Amino acid sequence: PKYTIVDKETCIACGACGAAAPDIYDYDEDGIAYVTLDDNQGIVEVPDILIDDMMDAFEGCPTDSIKVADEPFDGDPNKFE
Ligand code: SF4
Repeated sequence: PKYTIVDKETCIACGACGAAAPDIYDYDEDGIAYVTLDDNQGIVEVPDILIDDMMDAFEGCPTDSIKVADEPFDGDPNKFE
């Protein structure tokens, strides 16, 4: 299974991830990216049909703020860092 989350401290709100994977990433009230699947908690398995879009967003994030793992983040974008 794959999980994903945005590090809100490092996101620079550059527009890339919503363009790459709009069914995974959008922008909060402040304009900062977040994962819509689970409100940035890193607890909903990414649907099969969205995995390729996830990969595009992951590689295309300039600050490496988008995280991907085989394990839930449960609210901590830095669980694996
Ligand atoms: S691609 Fe990365 S830095 Fe740009 S808005 Fe998305 S999470 Fe933030």
